[PDB]
Amino acid sequence: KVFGRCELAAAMKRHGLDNYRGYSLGNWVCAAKFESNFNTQATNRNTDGSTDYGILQINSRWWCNDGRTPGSRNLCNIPCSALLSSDITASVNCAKKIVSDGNGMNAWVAWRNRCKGTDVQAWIRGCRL
Repeated sequence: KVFGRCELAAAMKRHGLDNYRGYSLGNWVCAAKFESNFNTQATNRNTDGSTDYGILQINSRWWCNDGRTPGSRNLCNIPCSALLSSDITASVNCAKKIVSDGNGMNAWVAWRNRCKGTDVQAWIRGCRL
């Protein structure tokens, strides 16, 4: 599924991401835009054999198990395919564990590179939340 900006903002809010661990809703919508461009089915292979999955591009080396990644830790305890669902629940539950890991949202390079320090509130303006 390709989410529209406001539709995603609404869904992440309902799933409790607004201000979770100190990050306002806009950070999350911004990270999804530059990570996957709002697509639940995006995937990306890396040089180390891992793959990034779904709307928040969660990596198979530390977080989910895809059965083909050397060094897998599966810290969210979930199959990587559950993160490609049109329902963002599994991705949100795992994102919550990743951000509690001590490095906040720096876990997402696109957030780091394109959202951190900008007016992330731009991402939720115009939406009826």
